[PDB]
Amino acid sequence: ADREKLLTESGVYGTFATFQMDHDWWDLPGESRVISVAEVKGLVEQWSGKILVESYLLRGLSDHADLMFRVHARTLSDTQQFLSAFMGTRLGRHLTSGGLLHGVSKKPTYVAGFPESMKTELQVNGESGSRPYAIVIPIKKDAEWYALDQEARTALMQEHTQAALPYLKTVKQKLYHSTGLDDVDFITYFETERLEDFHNLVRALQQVKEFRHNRRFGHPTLLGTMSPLDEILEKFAQ
Amino acid sequence: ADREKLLTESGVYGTFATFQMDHDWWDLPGESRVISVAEVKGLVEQWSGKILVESYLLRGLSDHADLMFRVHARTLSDTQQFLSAFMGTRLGRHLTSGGLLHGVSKKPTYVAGFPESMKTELQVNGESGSRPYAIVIPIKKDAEWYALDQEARTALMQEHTQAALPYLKTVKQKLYHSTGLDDVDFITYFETERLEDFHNLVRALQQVKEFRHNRRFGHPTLLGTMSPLDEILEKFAQ
Amino acid sequence: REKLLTESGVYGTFATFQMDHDWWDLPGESRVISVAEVKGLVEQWSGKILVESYLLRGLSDHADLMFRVHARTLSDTQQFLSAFMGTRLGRHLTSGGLLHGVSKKPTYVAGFPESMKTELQVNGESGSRPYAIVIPIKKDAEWYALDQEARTALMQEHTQAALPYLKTVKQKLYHSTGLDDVDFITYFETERLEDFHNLVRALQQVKEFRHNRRFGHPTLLGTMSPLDEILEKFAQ
Amino acid sequence: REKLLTESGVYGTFATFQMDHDWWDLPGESRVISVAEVKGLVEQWSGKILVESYLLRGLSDHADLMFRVHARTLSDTQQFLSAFMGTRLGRHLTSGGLLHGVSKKPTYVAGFPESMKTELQVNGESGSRPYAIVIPIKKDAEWYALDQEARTALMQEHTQAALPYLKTVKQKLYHSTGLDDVDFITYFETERLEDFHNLVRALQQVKEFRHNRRFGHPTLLGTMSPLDEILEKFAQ
Amino acid sequence: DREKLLTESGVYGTFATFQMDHDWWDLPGESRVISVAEVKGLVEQWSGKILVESYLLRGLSDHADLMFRVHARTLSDTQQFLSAFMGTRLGRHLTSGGLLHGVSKKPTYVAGFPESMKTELQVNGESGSRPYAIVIPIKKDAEWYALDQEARTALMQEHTQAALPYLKTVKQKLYHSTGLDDVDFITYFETERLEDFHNLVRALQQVKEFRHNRRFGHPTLLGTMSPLDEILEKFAQ
Ligand code: HEM
Ligand code: HEM
Ligand code: HEM
Ligand code: HEM
Ligand code: HEM
Repeated sequence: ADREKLLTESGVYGTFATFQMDHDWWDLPGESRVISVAEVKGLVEQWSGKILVESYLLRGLSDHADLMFRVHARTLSDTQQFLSAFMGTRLGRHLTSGGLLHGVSKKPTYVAGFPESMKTELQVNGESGSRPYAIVIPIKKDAEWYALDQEARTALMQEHTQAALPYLKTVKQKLYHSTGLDDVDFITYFETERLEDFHNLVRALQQVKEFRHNRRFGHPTLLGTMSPLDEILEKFAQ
Repeated sequence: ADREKLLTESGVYGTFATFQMDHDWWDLPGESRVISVAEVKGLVEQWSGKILVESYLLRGLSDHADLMFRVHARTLSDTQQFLSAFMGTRLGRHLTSGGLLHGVSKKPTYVAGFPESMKTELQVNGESGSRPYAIVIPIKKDAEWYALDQEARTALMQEHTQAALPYLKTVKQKLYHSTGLDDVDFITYFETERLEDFHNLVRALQQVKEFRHNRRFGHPTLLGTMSPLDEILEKFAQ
Repeated sequence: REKLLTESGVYGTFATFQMDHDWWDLPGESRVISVAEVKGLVEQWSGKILVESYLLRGLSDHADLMFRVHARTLSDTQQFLSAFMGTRLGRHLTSGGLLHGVSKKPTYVAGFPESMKTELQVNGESGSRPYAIVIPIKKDAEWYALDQEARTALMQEHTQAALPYLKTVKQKLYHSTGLDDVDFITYFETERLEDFHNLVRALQQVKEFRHNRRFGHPTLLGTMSPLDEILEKFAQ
Repeated sequence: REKLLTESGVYGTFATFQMDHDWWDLPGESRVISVAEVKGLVEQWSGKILVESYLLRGLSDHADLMFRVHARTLSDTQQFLSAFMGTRLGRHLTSGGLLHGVSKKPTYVAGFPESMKTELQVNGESGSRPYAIVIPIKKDAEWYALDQEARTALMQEHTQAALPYLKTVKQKLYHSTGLDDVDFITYFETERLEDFHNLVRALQQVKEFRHNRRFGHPTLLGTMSPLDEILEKFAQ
Repeated sequence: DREKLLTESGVYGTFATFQMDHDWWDLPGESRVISVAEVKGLVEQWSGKILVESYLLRGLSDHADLMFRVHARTLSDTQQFLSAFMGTRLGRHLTSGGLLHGVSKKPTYVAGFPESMKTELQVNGESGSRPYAIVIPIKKDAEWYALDQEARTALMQEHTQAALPYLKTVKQKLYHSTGLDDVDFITYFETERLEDFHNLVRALQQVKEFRHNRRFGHPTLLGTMSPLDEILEKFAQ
């Protein structure tokens, strides 16, 4: 019910955690693993009041990673507890952590200075689909970007928004402000049924003048499929 | 029969996976190894209906690698399943991944604006030989490249193509558009019986003005021999 | 404790550790005895150094524990850290970070206008169990070429944009050149991260930010809880 | 053999290996049997390739042994190297870098003065068990942008600075572009490392050096000796 | 003699760092104490051709426990010693963590300095017991080597000028390392007061030479100087 209270509202932290599965996990008998999966489900369900957790299968799409959590929380302290709890699970004890990025979502900064025609197009909701592809791209702006005045950056971001608009219907997007919580300024999240559209989306943004201000683009670029936690861990049950 | 329908048609994703074999693999008794090899062979044959898998021996040609998969599929979802099954396999659980790159094939962008004399020579298929050397080079363009207009880049790529033409008869080439699926913009793939030609090919392309725009060239530069999957896995028995 | 967190000439070390998998393969009572060994080690050193504990687990990747050790002589800090890694607990820890930084009298403060000076004597965030952020910084070559005046001016614009955060963000600077691969170690306590997030974005606008060659890497983030509260979470 | 160390069209492969900890857990007798397997494999391949060995243990970090393998085709080098790492000894070896480079007939020497051409025909240093250095090199985009005359002139300046070291430093160059991540592989033999050192700083003065985008990384240093004596030293 | 390696030129200097495995603590204490005794002798057995000094980097430098500063007239001898050491039972529980060689030479630019500066330079420095020790590798940019002998000489005089007030509290040593590894220089320092050593470096960050340092540190090795036995004693129980 309060699902969207975290996915859209501001002041909401957003955390990306990646995990890789150890070798010993398959030494466990199939029965012992199926049980282990249930412990996680409950931990998530027990935490379903304070946070929100969505899972993605990165195995075979992203290098050196199997599982990613997108955890929403009113405070990062709560996410700290959950991740510690998750890694304390018998399943989690057979997981080696592989990267962690936090980012708080905020109300738009440059959109207000856009054309009223452009503002409208942005209210085109996007792509709402079941089990879509998911992409995560961290970004760091160069010192030059921050030196610019508010009007200049606003105009640059209008050029940014303009090139992306014809992909709004097929590519969902969300932005996390990450500066000061790690080594990145932004975390970008995307959902798509057609990866070819998302690709064309990116080269289209390679055309704008904004791209040259990106000191860091990707590294790592997390690609994966979106699916309920049960089916992912089920694939780990064999 | 259904084979060439993927290697030439557009919309076909192409995935490159590299693996290295652990030390613990040789601690395993031979009997355990022969079964592990057998588990892999059938699984590949089991997946021969939805995708295409070719194997390459990087052992002794590429550092920290023994095996490379060139997997073609209309959807990355299928490739994700295959790779996940493969790395869960008893052989695969003794494999460490060493890079993973996706790239969708596309309809040529600059060829249409070429001289008709150049277009024709490009339609020359190339040299078809058995068990050739294979090189894979990922490439990332600098921010300047994407800033240029359609005419400048086109002229640059004609200068590119021009230097490459005398190698068409001895070097097969194919290009995958990779931006947004990982940390690279392109994936280049080559087959040749003559490595000395491939070398001369590259320095010839080092002279052109396009080359200076490659922020990343190689890293890693994958070299290997092309051969059936059985023969590679055969070497891990004994 | 005030002698070490305030005075100059007091070194500050930042040790980061991550726990092994096979630590959880150890029987539950062994972890208890292990934890009990560490407290006695810190206690025997309390008369020479000051050890503060942090919990990076679930906030800072490839990290579980962080120490902030203060000592007027770095030798004392060396004996301790080798001993901690010698302890049964420490033999199951892969250290992944170690930064030293001495404290010194302010360089560019006296040059500042005294309106700003008085605002720097203003208390600051006095919180309990707050978030903690450690950022290492390396200046470029151009920075050190600039004369004192040109640099003192740049730190004025620096101190300026930071003033609205002084009450919600605690700060401490460690001079770290020639002890590791960074020039400065910045340490911050705060109950509000969005506040601290603002402080950085605000500081990104000054021209002094241009002269930061290495910014972050790694950017450590965790909660500042007492030692026992972190070690009790380990035995389970 | 000498038809391979000098003729053009000859591929040259550099393989580095590090010895595991588990190898020394093995009793001495178990190793000697393993050593014997390698000797035969080399002799079995002595028809299609040529193999020279180097002791990097204690001179280059994270390395004990290096192979310099000459062959007209890399496939043969591939078979040998794949077989070698399958050897009982090779199953206790972790691979540590691999660089190929085909030898070709000189490009710029022809445009040199005959006074310089002659001095280059001075064979070099022939010594027993000399030091050996291997340096991979990548040229910047600017170098390849130059037309044929400047590079020719630049390499004449290169050759000029190197001449007083010909009698004490043997050298050979491999064209490596397209087979890995480097453009060239340089190989040197010298009884006097101090000579080789003075040689390198002498070449740091020329205008060519600035066009070297990548210089070394890794820089392989080692001693040259028969394969038997190296492997024997890995015994007991 | 004893002194022929710490001052003379043509003497190679090698820096080897090692980290201690986890399996080392699986061994019973006495078995380790014996291993310590084995190492002591190997050093003394080699005490004729080379010189070995040891440093504790455990808890001061990341990912390192022990460092050797080995001086030898030939690198071949140092190669043998390290191979024996890493083959030693203690050494089989050691993982190597970086290796840099550098030959000491007679000064290149000092001759062109004022004798007022030369005199102050003849002050050897501070000889103290168990001082801190710092190792900083350095690589100069291509621009530096493009400069003529006079400019570089003047730049190095500016370097020397800034360092002088630290001569009495900071010992300095320079190794010419180009061609033996991936660095051009290796710098070694001893001081009882690290606070002095810090001020020394930012003072040297002001000069125009510093911008020519393509690589400065990476890694920057810090540690304590002490006899090999007392260091190894800590690796026993
Ligand atoms: C349909 C796709 C997209 C749309 C509609 C879009 C639109 C926008 C808009 C309106 C903003 C302003 C938000 C604000 O006021 O702070 C923004 C910010 C941003 N976007 Fe996107 N964008 C899209 C795709 C992308 C992609 C593909 C990337 C990176 C791979 C990206 C990275 C960023 C970053 C880093 C910012 C913050 C810029 C800054 O404030 O410095 N966006 N985008
Ligand atoms: C050997 C024969 C080769 C031929 C016939 C050839 C031809 C071409 C042609 C016609 C294009 C235009 C693509 C389009 O129109 O959309 C192209 C693109 C490209 N080629 Fe090649 N090429 C060859 C070798 C190579 C090599 C050796 C490399 C790199 C080592 C390379 C790297 C690339 C890259 C990165 C592009 C992407 C163009 C872009 O950035 O937009 N090619 N090639
Ligand atoms: C409430 C927040 C902050 C306050 C009140 C503050 C204030 C100051 C002041 C007054 C100085 C001058 C030191 C002196 O005179 O010796 C200084 C130095 C410095 N600060 Fe901050 N600052 C704040 C936040 C930050 C942050 C967030 C960072 C980095 C992410 C930072 C990095 C530095 C650095 C690198 C220096 C020394 C630069 C140099 O000497 O070259 N500060 N700060
Ligand atoms: C006694 C010492 C040396 C001699 C006699 C020597 C001589 C030569 C000559 C004559 C050439 C040009 C041959 C041709 O392509 O026609 C050459 C090429 C080259 N040398 Fe050396 N050289 C010496 C030292 C070095 C060293 C120390 C290095 C690097 C560490 C080096 C790196 C190279 C490279 C990268 C090229 C080819 C560059 C290009 O073709 O773009 N050389 N050498
Ligand atoms: C502490 C007292 C120091 C003194 C008295 C001193 C003095 C000198 C002198 C006289 C030379 C000339 C060498 C020659 O003639 O060949 C020299 C070279 C050099 N020193 Fe120092 N120095 C000191 C500290 C340092 C420090 C702290 C560093 C680096 C962190 C350093 C790095 C270097 C380098 C890289 C060179 C060789 C530069 C080149 O030839 O390109 N020195 N030093």
